[PDB]
Amino acid sequence: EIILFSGSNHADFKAWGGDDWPSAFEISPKYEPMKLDLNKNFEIKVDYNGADIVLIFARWDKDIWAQISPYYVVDGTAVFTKEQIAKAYGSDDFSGLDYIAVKPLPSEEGVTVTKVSGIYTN
Ligand SMILES: OC[C@H]1O[C@@H](O)[C@H](O)[C@@H](O)[C@@H]1O[C@@H]1O[C@H](CO[C@H]2OC[C@@H](O)[C@H](O)[C@H]2O)[C@@H](O[C@@H]2O[C@H](CO[C@H]3OC[C@@H](O)[C@H](O)[C@H]3O)[C@@H](O[C@@H]3O[C@H](CO[C@H]4OC[C@@H](O)[C@H](O)[C@H]4O)[C@@H](O)[C@H](O)[C@H]3O)[C@H](O)[C@H]2O)[C@H](O)[C@H]1O
Repeated sequence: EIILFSGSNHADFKAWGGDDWPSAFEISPKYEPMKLDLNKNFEIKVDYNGADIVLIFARWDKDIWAQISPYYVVDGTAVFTKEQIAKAYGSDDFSGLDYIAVKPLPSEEGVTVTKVSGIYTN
């Protein structure tokens, strides 16, 4: 396991159509370091409470916005697989990738995220 975040980030988000869709967690891998190696086979797990969430990968210059629903949710932990991300992204090659974020879908009380990690698979 590789920990990308633990703590408690809250994000509020009532509706699309406004100016800001905020992240409960996000990183910009062109600038910020991360131990997670996207060329290996991986899963991303997020511990959370509240609104349903999506995982986003985005590349600003191909206009790519891969947006993924959890593979499953048990015990307040969401799981996202490489295979899912790839399918949404168009490809399993992530060179050029600009943006990874965990975002809530529209709701009244928002979402709280306590942990974000990645796991390597065989
Ligand atoms: O190159 C610009 C890029 O540079 C960065 O520096 C900047 O930080 C980025 O913000 C910016 O990219 C633009 O980001 C916004 C969202 O920005 C948020 O996330 C990134 C953060 O950096 C920033 O701080 C945040 O505020 C994008 O707009 C959002 O796009 C998504 C996804 O949809 C877009 O891409 C996929 C394509 O298929 C779509 O056609 C395209 O719009 C939207 O999410 C979708 O929302 C709809 C419902 O909303 C729609 O219907 C209702 C209407 O009122 C609303 O206006 C409509 O959009 C859902 O059905 C989908 O499920 C969901 O995916 C967001 O709504 C939209 O705000 C820019 O597109 C991106 O260029």
